[PDB]
Amino acid sequence: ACREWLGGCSKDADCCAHLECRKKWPYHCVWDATV
Repeated sequence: ACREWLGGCSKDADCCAHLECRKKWPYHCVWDATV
């Protein structure tokens, strides 16, 4: 359905959830910052 931690974010919101989009290509979802 969506990408999880270290998947492939297309949105900085969280792709799946509780995440953010890495600004480093290739963009993968990481745990926001210090969540």
